Amino acid sequence: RSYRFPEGFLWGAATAAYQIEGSSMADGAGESIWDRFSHTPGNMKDGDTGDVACDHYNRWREDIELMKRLNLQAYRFSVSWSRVIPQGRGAINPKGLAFYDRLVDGLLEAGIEPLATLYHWDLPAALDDRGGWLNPDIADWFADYGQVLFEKFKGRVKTWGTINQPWVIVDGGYLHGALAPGHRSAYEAVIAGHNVLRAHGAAVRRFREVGEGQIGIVLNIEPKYPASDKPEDEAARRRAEAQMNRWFLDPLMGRGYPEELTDVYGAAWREFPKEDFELIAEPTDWMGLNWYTRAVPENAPDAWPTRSRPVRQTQHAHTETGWEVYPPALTDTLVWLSEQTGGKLPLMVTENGSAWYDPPHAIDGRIHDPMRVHYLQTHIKALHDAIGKGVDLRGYMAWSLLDNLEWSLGYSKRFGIVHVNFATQERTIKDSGLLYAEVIKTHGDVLNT
Amino acid sequence: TARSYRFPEGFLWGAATAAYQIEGSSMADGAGESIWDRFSHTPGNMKDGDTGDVACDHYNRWREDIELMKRLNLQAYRFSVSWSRVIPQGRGAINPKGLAFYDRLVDGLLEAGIEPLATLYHWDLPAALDDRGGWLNPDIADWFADYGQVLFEKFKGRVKTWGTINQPWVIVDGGYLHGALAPGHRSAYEAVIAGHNVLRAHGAAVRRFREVGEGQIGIVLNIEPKYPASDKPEDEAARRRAEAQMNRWFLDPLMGRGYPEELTDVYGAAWREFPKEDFELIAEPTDWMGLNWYTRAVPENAPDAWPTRSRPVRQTQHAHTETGWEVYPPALTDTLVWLSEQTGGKLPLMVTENGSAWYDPPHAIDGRIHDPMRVHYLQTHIKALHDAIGKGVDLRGYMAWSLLDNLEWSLGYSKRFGIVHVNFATQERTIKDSGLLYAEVIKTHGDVLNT
Ligand SMILES: OC[C@H]1O[C@@H](O)[C@H](O)[C@@H](O)[C@@H]1O
Ligand SMILES: OC[C@H]1O[C@@H](O)[C@H](O)[C@@H](O)[C@@H]1O
Repeated sequence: RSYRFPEGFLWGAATAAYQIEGSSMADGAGESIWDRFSHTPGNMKDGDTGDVACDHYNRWREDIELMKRLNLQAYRFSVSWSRVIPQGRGAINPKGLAFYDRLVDGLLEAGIEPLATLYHWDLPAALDDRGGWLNPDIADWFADYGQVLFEKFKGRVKTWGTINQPWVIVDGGYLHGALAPGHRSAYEAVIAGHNVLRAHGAAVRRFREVGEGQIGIVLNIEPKYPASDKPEDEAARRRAEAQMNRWFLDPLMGRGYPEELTDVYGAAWREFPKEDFELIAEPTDWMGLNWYTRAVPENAPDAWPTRSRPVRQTQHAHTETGWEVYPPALTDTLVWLSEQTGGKLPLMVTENGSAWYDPPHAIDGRIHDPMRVHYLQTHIKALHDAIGKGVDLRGYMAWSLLDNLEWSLGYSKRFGIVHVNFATQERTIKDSGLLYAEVIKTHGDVLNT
Repeated sequence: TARSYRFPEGFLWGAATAAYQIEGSSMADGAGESIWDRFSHTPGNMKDGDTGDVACDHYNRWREDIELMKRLNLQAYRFSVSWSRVIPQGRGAINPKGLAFYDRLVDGLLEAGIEPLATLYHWDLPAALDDRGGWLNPDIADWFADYGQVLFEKFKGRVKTWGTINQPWVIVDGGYLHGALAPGHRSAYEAVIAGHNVLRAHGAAVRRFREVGEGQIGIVLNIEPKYPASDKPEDEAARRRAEAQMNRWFLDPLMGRGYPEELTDVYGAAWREFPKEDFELIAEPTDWMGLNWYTRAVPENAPDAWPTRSRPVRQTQHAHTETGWEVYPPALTDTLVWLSEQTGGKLPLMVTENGSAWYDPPHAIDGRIHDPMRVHYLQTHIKALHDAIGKGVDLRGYMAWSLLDNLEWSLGYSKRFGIVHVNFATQERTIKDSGLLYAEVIKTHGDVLNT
């Protein structure tokens, strides 16, 4: 078997602003929802915050050198809205925007394609105080913010993501409250999901007016497999699938919301103006897939609101975040996504990776992470399998370039292919990163044998 | 001591309720969704899954309840208006059917000889405004003033005593700091901002009342006095933090004293400085002030008890109500003296809520409800009011919380504060022994308490 990838297939690594940057008040940056959330007791594992993180705002030069050592062809990163427009709407902060301006120039100088994400979960607190994703005006606030970046980086950043993972934003931030802004309401979740979709479409429209390049959304899909042949379990599987995988994809594709959501959300479900769905389905140029695992849901009448719960798949390895390792499901998901998007929408895996225990410091200058290595090589082979089945896949970004703050789980969950000692800020390339650099250099051939 | 309890001329006796706790009919006649409609229909938030969807069915049954007021000899009825009934989206269109309910209620009260005492806000923000940030959005002061105007004009000459905000501390401490009440946020950052905007909204409503209203307007504060747990300095510092956060946070800015210095210690990095013009707005002169009072606390140091780092020491020497609150009537006298001092002695006060929760059976027994501890609480706390008047406090009335057993917010129907029992299975009302005594207190203007 040859694992050589297609001509032009793009290899990179990914991060997010709050998870790596630190410097939360630097250069006139505004407060974000995560600045508040992480400083509230009880919310974060071990009381961890992103105040320092990987100190990447100050260490970006060294990190670009690391990218070159890994042979990266692209770097996927998010822009902190609060840095650029501290009050969310109104005055631009030139100092905060300058950080991204120098970063982007550094990447281009290194021969690395900059892939920017507008929103990776760090709403400015000033907009949260005005209702955040619950305020329908956020579509316009978000389009205006996007315009700042589309214009500033015109001709430099050519591949743009609007929203990273609408499901986590809404399920975590509004439905269950495990993530900022920490609300727990089905009523709110329904509305916030709708405004996230509208903001995406408004940003795409603004991009057509002023931008240059290709724009799209980034979704996470967690494929749902049958727990049994019982009808009540199939219904549970459908509910879980509708709420997690189809909630955003169907309206993006012009199919309206899944019918199952009226069952899942009950009296919290709402209907919206027709014109909203035209906005939401504004044509995009590509779509990103964030992918990590599958689930096997069974009926669970007390598991609000989907009334489903995953059955632990004890036959397989599980990561430190408790996610099953099952590479065939990545191939299956790419195939499904290709079917659902009509097969003519270019796809990229914009995040894939795995968390395993690593010590807090390098040992003899190394970090040996054989299960992360195994996950990496088996999932990249699964990608190649998907390409062989007609999926128009154009790139792969490893989550993550660096160990970082895994949101409410804190620094306890390491996804980096490069280790960060959070005490010293020393970076150490892990064995997974060493392998990945060779996958890129050989364009996959290293996996043959 | 030979003690007598006749009250001053014109001292006003009544009972109090709040819209969400009694009305039911949450979607009737064009009413808009409120934050409590959402909160109560979210699993885990309410004891037993109780909601206000029906409550005491007062939206339908209000005429019966007015007859009950008459049997109690009430001179006044303190009630709240549901914002989202009157202005379903919080701003914009006024709902005439929703406003008509309060219109008929006010006329019914006047015809019965009962003074209507209306509260603009008793915790039921329209959900359309919560979706725009609710008390975190500075524009809420203006939205609230516009809502006030609708009522000030509609009831001009009929409702003459007005309350703006019922208990800022409960709204913010419960709704934004700890999340136990709607809208269920848990953030010191948000609590600091919400408290400031609740104050600004009060000030804006008073300014609007000066322009379009007729009568007397004021805010209603809850105070829970904090007493020393020990002689340890760490416990006195804890007492000061608890007292600043609960009792002075709102009162000091209302009186032009700024925020308590202790709040920088309690809220730390969540604390914010605000523009001077805001404090001008907050301190807009009022005509009267309401005190909601139930109990005291004896705080000790508790480093893990966020954010005040204090916790109450159980006072096992005294009775406690079903809500776990100590029964200690001298602290009512003490608080009224303190509040009089801390308002300069020139602001008329009324006790706008006072009362107690005790177990009652779910149905009347031979047409009665015998509630001797609620009777005890009532008569000893009314005496304590009289003691405060004797110390020079300008107290002008007393409203019993509550006219009716009702939905005790997130504690549900399990905590009964009524002087009238409600059988929630049948909607039958039965005046309790506490209500029967109260009726005689009013009739005798206190004299019954002598014997
Ligand atoms: O949970 C692991 C990762 O999941 C991804 O979808 C998110 O975009 C990352 O921010 C996150 O760290
Ligand atoms: O908790 C007992 C009572 O406290 C009062 O201060 C509130 O205004 C009522 O709504 C509540 O039922």
